Amino acid sequence: ALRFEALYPEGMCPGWSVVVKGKTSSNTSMFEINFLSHPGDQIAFHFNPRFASSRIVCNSFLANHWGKEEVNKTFPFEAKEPFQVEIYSDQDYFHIFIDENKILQYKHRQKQLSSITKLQILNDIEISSVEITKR
Amino acid sequence: ALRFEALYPEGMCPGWSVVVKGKTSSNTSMFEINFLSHPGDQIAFHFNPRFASSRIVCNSFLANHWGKEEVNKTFPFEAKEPFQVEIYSDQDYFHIFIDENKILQYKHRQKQLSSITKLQILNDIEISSVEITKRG
Ligand SMILES: OC[C@H]1O[C@@H](O[C@H]2[C@H](O)[C@@H](O)[C@@H](O)O[C@@H]2CO)[C@H](O)[C@@H](O)[C@H]1O
Ligand SMILES: OC[C@H]1O[C@@H](O[C@H]2[C@H](O)[C@@H](O)[C@@H](O)O[C@@H]2CO)[C@H](O)[C@@H](O)[C@H]1O
Repeated sequence: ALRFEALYPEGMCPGWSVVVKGKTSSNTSMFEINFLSHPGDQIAFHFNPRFASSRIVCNSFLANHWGKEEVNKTFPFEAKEPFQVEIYSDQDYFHIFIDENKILQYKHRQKQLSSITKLQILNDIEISSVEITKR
Repeated sequence: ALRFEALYPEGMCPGWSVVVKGKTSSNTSMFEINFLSHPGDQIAFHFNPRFASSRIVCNSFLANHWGKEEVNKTFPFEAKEPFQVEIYSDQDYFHIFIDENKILQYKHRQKQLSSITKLQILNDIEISSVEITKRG
């Protein structure tokens, strides 16, 4: 279910950095980190580490359907072991860092950056910290 | 207006540290940091620096009534100047540190800490950062 949500109406894109620390409960579940645009909560960016299969699916949900999946096969995560994820964004991409190592970048599909006012965290993650900072 | 809101349904009290950084605009404005419990969006802790008077007003909005006001003498903020507020909870108090200096403690009036799941930031504060961390 939902583990955390934040709302910043002045827009957390571009230029804001989101740092999430925690660990998973099980070895075979999953969690996701979504950036939602206002109003109507389309998903500007969806970040979904899958531990049962050890891949990272990244996608967007605009206007009623997912787009093309962007997948990363090397899993920097490890079940029940603390991790750090940093998601940042500039004019052109979302930038991803795990345990301080850059893992991927994801080019904007939702072009209305200022509409991205929400953050939510779902399912199998025990949260120890969420930090949101302007860069 | 609402500047920022966060929700942690597992309950962010006690043993969590909230750190807010930003600055205000006017020498005569105010902002508030509220901790809200469910049901009813009750305000277990309301932290309200008023710059027009240079006092910090804390209170609770429980069962749809403001309580007794706990007013703080010292006023560490300076309008237009960046500041840091940290609010930490233990089993007994909300502890307030401004710019790393401890300033006041506030006795829990909402006794069901587990039900405190929402943080709210309102009005004249330009936020540069918000950090929510378990036990410091
Ligand atoms: O693209 C992210 C979403 O994927 C959905 O599952 C996909 C799956 O990745 C794919 O292999 C195939 O099975 O189609 C499924 C549905 O499109 C998830 O269900 C969804 O939660 C997102 O993660
Ligand atoms: O106690 C916190 C609330 O105070 C309200 O204003 C008070 C004010 O402090 C006092 O001087 C008196 O006049 O009663 C007012 C209404 O209770 C604020 O309006 C409210 O936002 C809280 O800050």
